[PDB]
Amino acid sequence: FHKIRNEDLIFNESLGQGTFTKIFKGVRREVGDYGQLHETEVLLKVLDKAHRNYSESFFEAASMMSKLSHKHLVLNYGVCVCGDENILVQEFVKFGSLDTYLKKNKNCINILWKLEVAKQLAAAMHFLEENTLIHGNVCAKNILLIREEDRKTGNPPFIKLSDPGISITVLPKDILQERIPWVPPECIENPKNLNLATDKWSFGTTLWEICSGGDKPLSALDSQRKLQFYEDRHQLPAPKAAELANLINNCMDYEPDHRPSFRAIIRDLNSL
Ligand SMILES: NC(=O)Nc1sc(-c2ccccc2)cc1C(N)=O
Repeated sequence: FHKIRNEDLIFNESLGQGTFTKIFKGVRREVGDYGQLHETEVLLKVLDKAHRNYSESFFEAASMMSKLSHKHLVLNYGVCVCGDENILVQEFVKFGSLDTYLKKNKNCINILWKLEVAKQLAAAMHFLEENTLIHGNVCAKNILLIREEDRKTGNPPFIKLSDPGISITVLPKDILQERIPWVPPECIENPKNLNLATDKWSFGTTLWEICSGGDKPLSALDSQRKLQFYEDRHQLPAPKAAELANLINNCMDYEPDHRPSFRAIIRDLNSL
């Protein structure tokens, strides 16, 4: 990672929290192309000092997103490790994360919007699958809306996939259980089972989010009941707008080897 000096970063408003992290809008002072000075809006992701022992996994998550370059993958600008800080500096996305956007805009998001976003997410995941690169935490909170839909210009929405955060392979078991049904059953059984098939299951859960207007699947179940949901081999209920429910369930296959390739997922989406 490129090293960014603390003196070149300004922290502004809080944008929320992730697992052992706090996120802020900020400004980065930098020399850009042609030697021009810029004050660039950035996303500042800060690892909690209490959890500094996760720094390796924290940065490895972002390293994963920068191994490859792709129009649907969030840009990392660098890191700031001055003083006692562990900070990831990323591109700032004006419209924020997709979970919040879905909850706030539930009434004006139709089937075609959901289908377009699903196709773009599947394109990003196909690129990762072709590169045999595991993401490990696909969810609407890790999808960023770059551009809103604009029917006046026919322009679709445009999304990017953000980094997965600290890996489920090192997180405490209680956090993994609270992350059911994004974390697949085989990873509840053994977090070292993390594999490309993991991301197919979590993609299914994320499509359910996209189709459910901000709702979180199984939110009414406490951790013990989420575990039993997997033990009883249940599937999620179909979203009220159920156009993608069969795809969701085919992706959330309890047999990892039976989950469809992202090429097949894309073909299915294109058939609708
Ligand atoms: N890369 C990036 O910008 N990530 C962003 S921006 C954002 C946001 C923006 C405006 C109002 C409220 C929240 C949230 C998050 C996130 N969860 O990552």
